[PDB]
This record gives sequence, C-alpha cells and structure tokens, in this order.
Amino acid sequence: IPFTRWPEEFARRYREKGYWQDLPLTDILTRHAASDSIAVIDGERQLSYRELNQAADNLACSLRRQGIKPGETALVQLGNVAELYITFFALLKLGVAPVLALFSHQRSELNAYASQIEPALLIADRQHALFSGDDFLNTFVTEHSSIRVVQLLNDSGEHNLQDAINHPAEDFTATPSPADEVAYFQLSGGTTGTPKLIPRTHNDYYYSVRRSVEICQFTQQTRYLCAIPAAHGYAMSSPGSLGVFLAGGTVVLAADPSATLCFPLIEKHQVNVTALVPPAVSLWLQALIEGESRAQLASLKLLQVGGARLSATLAARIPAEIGCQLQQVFGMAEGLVNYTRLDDSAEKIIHTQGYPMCPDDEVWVADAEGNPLPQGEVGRLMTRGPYTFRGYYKSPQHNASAFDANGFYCSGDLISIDPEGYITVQGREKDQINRGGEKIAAEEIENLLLRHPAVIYAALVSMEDELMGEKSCAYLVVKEPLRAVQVRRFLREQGIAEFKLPDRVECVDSLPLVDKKQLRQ
Amino acid sequence: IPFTRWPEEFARRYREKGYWQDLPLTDILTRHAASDSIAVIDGERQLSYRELNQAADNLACSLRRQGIKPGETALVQLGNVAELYITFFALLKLGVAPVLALFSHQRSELNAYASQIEPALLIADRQHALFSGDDFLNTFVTEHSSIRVVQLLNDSGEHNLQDAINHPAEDFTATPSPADEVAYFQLSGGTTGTPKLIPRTHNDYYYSVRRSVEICQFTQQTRYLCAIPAAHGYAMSSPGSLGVFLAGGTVVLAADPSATLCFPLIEKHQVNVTALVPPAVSLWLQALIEGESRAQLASLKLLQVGGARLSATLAARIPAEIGCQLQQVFGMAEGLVNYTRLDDSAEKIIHTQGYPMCPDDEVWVADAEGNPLPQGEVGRLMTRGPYTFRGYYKSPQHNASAFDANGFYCSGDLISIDPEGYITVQGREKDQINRGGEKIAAEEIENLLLRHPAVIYAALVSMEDELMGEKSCAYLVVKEPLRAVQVRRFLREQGIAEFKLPDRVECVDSLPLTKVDKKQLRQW
Ligand SMILES: C#CCOc1cccc(C(=O)NS(=O)(=O)OC[C@H]2O[C@@H](n3cnc4c(N)ncnc43)[C@H](O)[C@@H]2O)c1
Ligand SMILES: C#CCOc1cccc(C(=O)NS(=O)(=O)OC[C@H]2O[C@@H](n3cnc4c(N)ncnc43)[C@H](O)[C@@H]2O)c1
Repeated sequence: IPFTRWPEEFARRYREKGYWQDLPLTDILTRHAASDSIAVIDGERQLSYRELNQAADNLACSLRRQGIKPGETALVQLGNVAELYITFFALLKLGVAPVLALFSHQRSELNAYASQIEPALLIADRQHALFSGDDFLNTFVTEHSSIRVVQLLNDSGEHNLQDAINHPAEDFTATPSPADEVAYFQLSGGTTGTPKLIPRTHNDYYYSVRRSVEICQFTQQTRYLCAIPAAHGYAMSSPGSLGVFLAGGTVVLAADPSATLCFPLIEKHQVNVTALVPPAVSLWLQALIEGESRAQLASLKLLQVGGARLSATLAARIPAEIGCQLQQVFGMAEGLVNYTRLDDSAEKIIHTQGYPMCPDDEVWVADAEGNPLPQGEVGRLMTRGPYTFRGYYKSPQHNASAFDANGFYCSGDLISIDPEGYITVQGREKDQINRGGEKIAAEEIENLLLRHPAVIYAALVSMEDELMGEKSCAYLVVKEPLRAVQVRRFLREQGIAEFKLPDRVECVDSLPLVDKKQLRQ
Repeated sequence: IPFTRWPEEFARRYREKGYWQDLPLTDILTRHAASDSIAVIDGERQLSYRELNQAADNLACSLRRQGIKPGETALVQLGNVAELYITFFALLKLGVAPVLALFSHQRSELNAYASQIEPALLIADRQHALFSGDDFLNTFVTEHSSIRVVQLLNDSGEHNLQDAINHPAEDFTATPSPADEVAYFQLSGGTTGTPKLIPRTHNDYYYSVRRSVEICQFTQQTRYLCAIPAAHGYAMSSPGSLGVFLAGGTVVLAADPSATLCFPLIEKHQVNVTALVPPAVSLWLQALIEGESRAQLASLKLLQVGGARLSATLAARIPAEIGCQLQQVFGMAEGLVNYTRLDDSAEKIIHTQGYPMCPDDEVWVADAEGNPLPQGEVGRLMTRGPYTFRGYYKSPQHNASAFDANGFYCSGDLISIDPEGYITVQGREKDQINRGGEKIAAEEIENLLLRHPAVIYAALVSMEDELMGEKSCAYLVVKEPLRAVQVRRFLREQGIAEFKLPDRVECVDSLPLTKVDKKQLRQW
C-alpha cells in the first residue's frame, strides 16, 4: 500500500525521542485481552475488553476464511455502534487498511472512496437507506469489481456481520501491517472536487492517541460519551474511543449529540468526559435554560470542543452553566492537534485553541508568498511533526500544491500565535465551508450544481449563522426559474450527505468570473 | 445627401394634415428680414432680424465665392455666440448641411463627425484649445481631405470668419436644399462606440420648431435666455432659439447656466423664459437660499426643465421659491419631444414628463420581446411621427437594430403612461450615462479604456449623484493597480469632452456575467 514516507532522518529522530514505538494499533486492545471491565456501552449492550478482543478475532478469522488478505483495503460504513470498534480492530489484526465512511455519507462519497482504494471488503448497515435493499449493492459491487466480500449489520441473510463476529476463531494469529506501513485511511475535510484520503501508519496514529491520553489524563476511570459520528478522528483518536480503550476506560455510544439523548446517558452511566462541536454546546446550554436539570451533568469533569472556533462568550458559559472544565481542540485529519491543557489559565482556555500536543510539532505562520511572519501576525498555518502526514493517497497533482519544498503542510487555515505560544484561529483560505464542525468542499458541490441543465454558473459560500457558525449558500446563474427545493431534490438524486445540501439557494442575474472574494463584497 | 425617407403613405398624410409645409428653415429668419426688432443679445452686442439675415447672406455669399456648393456638408463648432445663428442660417441659404459640434467636444468627436459627413467646410473658434494654434488644423485638414475652406472666429489672419460676415453680398440669392431633403445633422446621445448622426429634413425640423412655438405660446415678447450649449436641439428647436426667431422674440446668450451669470442677465434683459437641466435648477434654488435676491427673476414667466428626469421635490420648489410656471421637456435628438402644457394641473407638471407635441406622434410601451404592454405598465418607449427620423446617416448595421419592422424607433428609455395619457420616465435600457443631461455612450469610453496597456476589461456604469442625477464609474480589470488620475490623463490624451471622463475608477479582479451585468455593478 503506497504512501509518502517521512525522510529517514525524521523517522530516526521520532523513534529516538520515543514518539514512534513500533507497536501495531491492535496493542491498544490486546493489552486488555484478559480484562472483563466494560470497554463499550451501546444502549442495553455492554462489551468487556475480553469480548471486544474476542469479537475482533472472530471477525478477522471469518474474513480470512472468506479470502481477505494483508495489504488489501476495505470500505466500512458503520455509525455510532459497537460493531464500528470490533470491525476496526478485526481489519487491524488482518493488516487490511479501511476507510471509515460516516453513516451520513451517500452514493457520490462511497463511490469516490471505493474508486480510490479498490476495496476487497465492504461493510455497511441495512439500516442505511442505500443498503436496506440489494439494488444499490448490485450496482456498487458491479462498478467496484475489487470487492470480493460484503458483510452487513442488521441483515439475517448470507451476509450477516453478526454470524462472522459470533463464529469463534479456531486457531487465529494476527498479521497487522508493519508499524511503519499504512494502518488505515482518514478522510480530509476537503478543499477539492474529489475526496483526498490520508494514509495513517501505526507509529504515527498510535502516538497521536497515546499523547492525547497523557494530556487528557484518561485512565480506567474515563467514562467517555462518544455522541458525534464515531468514525471521525476527533471522536476516534483525540483522544477519542481508541484513547479510552488504551486507558482501559468505558466508551458510551449515542446516535447523536442531542440533549434529549445525551443528558439521560450522562447521568445513567456517570459520564465524566465527552466531545462536542460548538452548536451542540449551544443547544445543551439552551436545554438547561429551557429547564433541564443541571444535576444530570454532575459527573461531567471535562467537555472537549473542536471542529470549529468556540466563541469566548460560549466558552465562558461552560464552567458557569454546566460546571466542568473546557478543553478547546483545534485538530485536523491530516495530523496536527492543538489542545488547551487541564492546568491552563481560564484566559487561555476561553480565548485560544491551545498549542500542539507534541514538542516536535513544528508550526509557523506564512504570508501570501511563503515567508515566516513574526509572532502575533495573522497568516497561513504551516506544520509538520511525528503524527502529521507527508502526502494524500495517490494524489501527486494535489500533493505538489499541499506541501512546501521542506515537507511542511499548509492547513489552509489563517492563525496568529500569542507571545505565550498559543494558537488562535482567525480565518480560512481553503475553499471549505465549516457547517457546525462538518466540512464541505465547495468545489465538490459546485461541480454537482453545474451538472443541472438549468445551471450555467455556481458559487457555494459560507454565511454567518448564530447556531451553526456557518450555513451554506448556493449562488446560481440559471437559464430558467429554479427554486431551492429543485436544487435540493437534484443534489439528493446525485447522492450526497444531508449536511452538504445548500441551506440557502439564490438565483442571481450574474456572478463575477467564480471570483468568490468579489462575491463576498 | 442620402437619408432614410418616410414611406410615401406617411409623407402624404403628414402633408395632408399641415405638419409638412414644404418650406425651407431659412423662412424662420427671412420672414423678419425687414424687422429692426432685436433677435439676438450677446454681451454688449444686439443684432436685429434685418442684421442677422444680412449677416447670414454675407457669409453665404463669401462661402459661395470660396467654392462651397449646395448638397455639400460642413463641420461647425461655435459655442453660445451670435455667429452660431448667422452660420446656421448662411449654410441653410446655401443648401450646405452642417453638424453643430458643442464647444466641449475635442479631437475624437470632431474626427468622428468629419469621418462620417466628409465636410467641404470647417468653422471653429481660436478660443477653443484645439484651434488657438495651427498644429491640429494641419493634421485635421490632412486626415479629412474633403475640407477645402476653414473659417475661424477670433482669428485676424486669412481665415477670419468676421471678414466673411462683414463683406456685403452684392446680388445673393438663396439655394436651400429641397424641403423634403436633409437640412442638417443632429447628434444622438449615443448608445454605441462611434457617434450616430440624425438627418433632419426642413419639413420635419420646421414642424418640430413651429409646433413647439404653439405649445409654449412664444411671441415677439418672448425674451429667451439660451444658457445651455446653444447648438443642442433642446436649446435650438424645443422651441429654443429657432422658435424664438420664428415668433420674432429675442434670444439672450449666456456662456453657461451659472446663477452668477444668468441672474444678472434675466433682470437686465427682463428674460421671461429659459431652459435648464435639473442640476442647474438645484444650483439656482441654492443660490437664492445663499442670499441672491428673488426679485432678479421676477420677469421669468416659464422655466423649461429636461434632458434628465426632474424629481417631484425639485419641481414643486420652482413655483414656490422662483415664482414662474414649470415645463417638463422629455425630448430626444432622434425627434419625439414630450411637453407638459402651460394649462396642465400642478399634478401633471410636477410628477410627469407630459405627452407628445404631435397628435400623430405614435407612442406605445413594449415588453422585452416587442409586444404592447397595457396602460400603466413599465416598458420600452416605441415611437414614430412627422418629426421623428427613420434612420441614422450611413448606418445600415445599427439602423437594422434601432427600428422594428413597421419603422417604430426604440428610444432605449423605460416609461409608463397615466390613464390621462401622460409619460413618466422610469429607467433606461440603452448603454448610456445621463450625467446632468449630458449623454455618454458607455461603449465609446470602454473602447478608449481598453486601448490602455494596463486595461484588459472595462465597464462604464452610472452611479446615483444628488446634484447631477448620475456620475460615471469605470470598472476596470487591470494588469496592475491604476489610479483614477492615470485613467483621466490617458482619456484626455485620446481627446474627449471633460464630461466624458469617469468621475470614479474601480480596479477589480473580475466582472459579473449573465454579458456584463451593469445593473449588478450599479448596486456595487
Ligand atoms: C480527525 C482528526 C483528528 O482530530 C481532530 C480533533 C478536533 C477536530 C478535528 C477536525 O476538525 N478535523 S477536520 O479534518 O474535520 O478539519 C480540520 C479543520 O477543522 C477546523 N478546526 C478544527 N478545530 C477547530 C477549532 N477548534 N477552531 C477553529 N477551527 C477548527 C480547521 O479548519 C481545521 O483545518 C480533528
Ligand atoms: C435634440 C432635440 C430636441 O429636443 C430635446 C428636448 C429636451 C431634451 C432633449 C434631449 O435630452 N435630447 S438627447 O438626444 O440629448 O437625449 C435624449 C435622452 O435624454 C433623456 N431625457 C430627456 N429629457 C428627459 C426628461 N425630461 N426626463 C427624463 N429623461 C429625459 C432620455 O433618455 C432621452 O432619450 C432633446
């Protein structure tokens, strides 16, 4: 499986300083293989580390019996369910490198993922609209001839994922990929018409998990509500579900981050940490004002907020109205994660997005041409480190643009740095809408909009929204009348995630040639 | 001299109803040839009709002696001076058809006029920057080889226009072009890169003058201040200087329409009518507020306003603050002139631009495709009538576009009509900036802007201005940032009128497309 390696001098330093431990990610679970403490709660169901490790082995063995081999890839689309974790560890024990699609994702995204990785395995859920029938599977498996095996959650036919998990492994021995080779693929937020995959080696991903666990002081006391899409890296590795497993804590799954669902779950399971995006924090605070009992969240000791900038106003209300510590998390799938520390001043937690998890995370701020700007100036985030990638999968064209001559990655983010060395997010250069923490590649939606017979020119831009931070607006130049329900119907046909449907559609007589900067004015 | 004739059924009707009298325009002056009453006041100088008609004959004879013949054309550039009228009548008595350039016009406009009409005669003013030396004349007369004779005002060399006017005609007899042939060329506001000339026959132009005199009730007691550029048709024919002459009144010339100049002239000469554009009306009302004596304007009985829409607010203040009747004049060089009547309700004079001077002026309002829109709806002005042309001079390309299949002319103006039959100007489709009543063909200035090494794309659009109604803004797509003083210096080099220099310059990375959306650019 090809990826961009670190230069040998960087790999040697990263090993010398103890970042790269040369252990597979499977070691996160197998260290607990003998333990009957609860690792995962999913409604009424409670899985021990012993059961979770046995399930992963069962499924690994079953897949090996069906002909899946090390160094092959897989497409996986499971939501906030126990089988997400079982599946991730099974494929890690086989040395199969998956993409974890979010439940929200549809035809266009699954097709794009399958086209780039040529998966030998597809794992999905009959609860997903695409997979309750066999029609789309038939098309999908024809168009993506790499796929040899289909396992399906909530199926009772020949393809039941449960029969695989419940079938006891006779004599199963793990073959994880080498620790310096690809373990799995993370999804980028997206800056382009086609999705870019991020190869993560075991050395690089395990370090990001292990160090996030040190900073967040996770232990076997950690009862972590995983309520955002579990397959995103913020929910998975910062420190996320893997960080909980590492520490021998308990992960409490929830279908979504609504107060209706999460308030009962926090009180019931005595949850002491969770991860939200700003609008969820807004909705929780409003729930408490609309009369929800504050005491339901008593056990809550740490609330992580990331994916988009938390307003100082909203930040300050967390300790007052909820009565736990805040942690700002400014991370990306490409690697770098900034954290506020548990012992930081109120000043730094409320007003900044913290600083890098690694001492050898390298972060400078660049002007338009590529020169370092002195501290306090606003510029482009340039980073590289021991858990930050060196290239997207099979993307020589884009990789040429995404990295400078020294292998520094440009996040497309505008930042400033304090005299104290803390990062504040000031703006964005990348053609990306951050809708409540969920990322929309504007070019992707524009290309779909131009496919409409009526649409001559399309621009997708953010507009300020109090709850969501940004909502999506399609500016369209059209041959004929075109109402917003027509654009949305059309985009659904093409098959994209709900969060990528324009919140607003405006037909306009003209657009400048599309120069987005001029359109904002 | 070739022009687009009216169809014979239209010409026969227009003669049958007395619109087309088949008399030359010279008849406007020659009817008064025996009169010693004052026709023109120009500073200290007062010309009788007797002297004016004798001057015109003198100059006509002198030009005939220098080899100018009937059916030839001429370029004339005189400002608000007596020699404008003398020259106009001389060329009419010879059957030479002129263009009357405005003083403000420069190289690019004169060149364009001379290129289209191939003039045998050039009459200009050594007071004009282009004519104080002999350099430009030498170039001009080389590039336009049709020119055989040059007469110059404020010259004391071989080409003195005064020696021609003062040289008494021994036995001179007039040879005006036929009344159904071209008498002269009017200038359009402009909708295109090169100027379009409007052929005016004697039948058609005389009617527009004669009928405007009936409506404005001009007589020998008409003392008319001509303070706007005298060679424009509003100042010349609606009813203007010719309508004053027709009626045997007096024309008082003024270099410009400033209160400083015109207040003294109105009191001194007991002026009872004048013509302004809205911003001049603004500046006059403000002059009175800044302490000018209202009594200076007592003699003023009618103030005409047109060229651009007068706001109801501004209109209402004229009777109150100045104490004369208002007349809204919505006209064009291509023919049609709408007037409020002297006996109209205050409601119609304040809020509307009146209705057509001719009963047989035909006016309907068209949608985007060309269908009639019902009574109070907003659309394109479509007109034809006995003083409205059927084509621009030597412009087959443009004439194909400017007229529908039935010979209706589109003014490029958006209008509505009252239930009472009165026109209100609502907007504009033609690519034209109306800067205080002065007209800028946007494409003309865009073509000059693209000539600049830095300029890739140019869009010229109007922006609202309180005084002027509209100012000009150039939107430019540039190889590097370019200051406004640089565009203006560059456009002056090319040689255009001051009023055509962009009031504002904006450098942008891109321009909006639908085809450049000028409507979007007005909204910034
Ligand atoms: C995946 C992964 C690893 O860990 C995390 C942890 C928390 C957030 C993310 C994340 O948002 N990843 S992303 O791939 O979906 O997007 C990266 C982008 O989100 C933006 N972002 C993330 N956090 C913040 C923040 N705290 N304030 C303003 N913007 C922000 C920023 O544009 C960054 O480039 C990723
Ligand atoms: C030449 C001639 C004979 O008579 C006149 C009398 C008054 C004005 C004109 C004139 O402005 N002629 S023009 O060729 O310079 O421009 C024509 C355009 O000016 C505009 N215009 C003229 N008067 C008005 C008006 N009163 N209200 C809103 N717009 C207006 C309109 O766009 C019209 O098509 C011409």
